[PDB]
Amino acid sequence: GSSGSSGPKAPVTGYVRFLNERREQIRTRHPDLPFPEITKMLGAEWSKLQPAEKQRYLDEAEKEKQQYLKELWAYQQSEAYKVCTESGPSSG
Repeated sequence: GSSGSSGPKAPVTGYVRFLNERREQIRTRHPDLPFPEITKMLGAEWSKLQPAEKQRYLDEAEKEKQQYLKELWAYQQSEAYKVCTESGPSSG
């Protein structure tokens, strides 16, 4: 399999991060509930979350983010980025 395309794979925010893992929990229980049927349920939880989990989740999406960030510019601005099987601009 191949991952990553047209730049770094934008990581899920802190609000979605929790929904990502949870999404599975539901699927197991309601294997019939579609996409726009499972998320609608989790959402409610996010609001009924604790002052320790909700806050953390948001933080967990901070450290990781950085990684992606650098994978957006640190890459775009690199010899490998310019150097390619193309033709045209050649030192004038």
